[PDB]
Amino acid sequence: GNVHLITTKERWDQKLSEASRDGKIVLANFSARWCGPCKQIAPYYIELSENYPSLMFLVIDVDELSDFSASWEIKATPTFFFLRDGQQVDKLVGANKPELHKKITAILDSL
Repeated sequence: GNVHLITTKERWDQKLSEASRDGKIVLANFSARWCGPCKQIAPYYIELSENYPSLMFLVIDVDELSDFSASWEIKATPTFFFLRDGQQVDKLVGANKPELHKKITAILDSL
């Protein structure tokens, strides 16, 4: 059960601490419940999370964390950030399955 749903600024702040603790890169999926391209990739994202234990997979519910989201300047859903210690290593706007998988692949070998 490797995708964590973030609903609170405290739970975000906790999970980022854990990943830092363990030298994991955080994949954050800023997405929405009633969002069609977000539903489209949601099972793929769970499947990815099973296959890549050295990434911490988060989903950020943008309807719930609306202020935190404006702060990350979310302009479309889903939006993905790869974060190391909070610094963006990469970013993907949209449910693009191939592209997401390629970014995970690239961040994994090298960083």
